[PDB]
Amino acid sequence: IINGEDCSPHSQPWQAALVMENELFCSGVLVHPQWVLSAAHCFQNSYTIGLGLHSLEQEPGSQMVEASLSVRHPEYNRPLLANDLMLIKLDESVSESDTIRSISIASQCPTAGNSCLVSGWGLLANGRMPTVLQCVNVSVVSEEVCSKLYDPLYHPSMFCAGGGQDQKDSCNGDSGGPLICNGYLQGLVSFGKAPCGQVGVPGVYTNLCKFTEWIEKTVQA
Ligand code: NI
Ligand code: NI
Repeated sequence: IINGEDCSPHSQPWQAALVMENELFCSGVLVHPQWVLSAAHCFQNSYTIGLGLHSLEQEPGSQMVEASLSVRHPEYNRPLLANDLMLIKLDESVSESDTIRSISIASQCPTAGNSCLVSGWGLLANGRMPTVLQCVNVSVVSEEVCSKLYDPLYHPSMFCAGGGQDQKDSCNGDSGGPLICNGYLQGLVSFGKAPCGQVGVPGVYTNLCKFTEWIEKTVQA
């Protein structure tokens, strides 16, 4: 996370850490006690998912869960970089707590100007990993602007957020992480232009308002 602050501990109880070989590579979002929503490009053959966390590895009530089952969106990367979402089925349901809670997905598609929140353990402005979960606010960008600077990769499965002079943005490690608007999960950290935090270049997020029916059906199967 670029230019953010240490999260107030367990303020984001839906944050799911995706680790392999004792190393974080992506994040995810708890949308159901046995289901984690993430970016399709965070796909792995098996998952080690950390819940109720703030530091990594340390915190009680925290759970480390196995996951051998995930479902990328059938149209992921068709066209290029589009439909970047997947669902992970936990081996065991999680018992929700105060530090582990689910969030619902926004029905309404994103609104230009809305100040939203994105969280993760991604790189900082200094280029080094944090020890504490990072939060930061970015504002949704109008479609015309989002469509024109990301031509020809712009797709309706995408919406832009951030790109302000405050240089607040998500980066490597934040992938698959949540974009919370108005208490609802509005998007997933998908991609941007390198480097992170460029003025005038908003981050691109998975437009979850377009997959509510796909997500539901996948969970019911
Ligand atoms: Ni704590
Ligand atoms: Ni990524």
